[PDB]
Amino acid sequence: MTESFAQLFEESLKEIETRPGSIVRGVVVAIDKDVVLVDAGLKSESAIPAEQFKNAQGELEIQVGDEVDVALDAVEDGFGETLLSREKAKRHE
RNA sequence: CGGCCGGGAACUCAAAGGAGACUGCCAGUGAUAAACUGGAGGAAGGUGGGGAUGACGUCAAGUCAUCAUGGCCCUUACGAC
Ligand SMILES: [Mg+2]
Ligand SMILES: [Mg+2]
Ligand SMILES: [Mg+2]
Ligand SMILES: [Mg+2]
Ligand SMILES: [Mg+2]
Repeated sequence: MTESFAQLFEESLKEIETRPGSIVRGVVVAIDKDVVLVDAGLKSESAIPAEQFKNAQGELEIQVGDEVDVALDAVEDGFGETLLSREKAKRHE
């Protein structure tokens, strides 16, 4: 039963959403003082700067393993990076 | 009325050996950086101040009168009193 990658990939493509600007969920893989690694699972676990996750008091409410929601800008950048933005989701909200 | 004189190892000082200051800490900037700026502490803060220390080479630079030395010249003389 060599399940064809064609139909498996079709299943995957209907499983997710790929368009610029789309608000998509993600898993926060790691948190650092500088950037936060998030994963929407497209081509690369992206990294978003820290201030995008800070409140008026400059607090990183977000923790590791939390499911956050960021706006995908481009699925790729020429540098092998998915580009995600939290501030865009903030504007949407 | 003078450390002067008993006296004391407190203090200056005399040298000898050590401690200390390294962006070490904090904040911001910065390119997830090197570094920079500011602040605290500190006697001292960013090489703390100063000195000694002069790479490969250039100027056929200077010195045959410090010295040494290749050559050339004088030897009753350019030597010596
Ligand atoms: Mg200072
Ligand atoms: Mg030196
Ligand atoms: Mg000459
Ligand atoms: Mg000269
Ligand atoms: Mg001359």
